[PDB]
Amino acid sequence: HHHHHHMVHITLDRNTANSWLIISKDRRQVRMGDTHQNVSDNKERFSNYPMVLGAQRFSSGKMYWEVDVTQKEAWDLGVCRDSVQRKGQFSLSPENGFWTIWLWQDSYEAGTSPQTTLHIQVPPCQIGIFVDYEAGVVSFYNITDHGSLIYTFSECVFAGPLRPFFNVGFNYSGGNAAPLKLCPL
Ligand SMILES: C[C@@H](NS(C)(=O)=O)c1ccccc1Cl
Repeated sequence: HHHHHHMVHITLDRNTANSWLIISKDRRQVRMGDTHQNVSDNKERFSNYPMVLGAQRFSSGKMYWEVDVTQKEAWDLGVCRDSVQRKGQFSLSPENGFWTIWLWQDSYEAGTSPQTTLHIQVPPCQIGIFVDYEAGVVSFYNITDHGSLIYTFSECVFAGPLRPFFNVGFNYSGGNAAPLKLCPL
């Protein structure tokens, strides 16, 4: 791909984070804590899952960023509507306002309803995410494999401002403590 020139500097929004997340001082890294991180509750926080949003809101244009997923066993990445549900149980789908891919139990899948199997020959250590608001496109790229395409959601019905979306995943196994990191431009 040649989308690199639409690079945007994403930072994480502490106020949206699940209460067990630890966001770095620079707001560019997030990981699972081993307990509640001693914050007040609020209506923005994802309650059921280890999720957080970027601070940036996008309603037009072309945007690109990259995320480091090195040595994680489970995560979700993409974009979502600013108005997505925060509390209780929900599935990641375009009907619920999410355009995402994930790693879970040694397979990669796109968050369609029902989910779509991804075909990745080189397990990625860094993921590129491209959003074209006007075109209704969200695309995912394998930076480890020379930028190869992972998945394109097209005919997207955003229906509102978009936010970068992250899930560090559970760490029941003791093998998923590593952070998500926003990679430098
Ligand atoms: C299960 C728990 N911690 S962990 C490290 O994954 O065992 C958790 C932490 C944050 C949100 C939901 C849940 Cl369920």
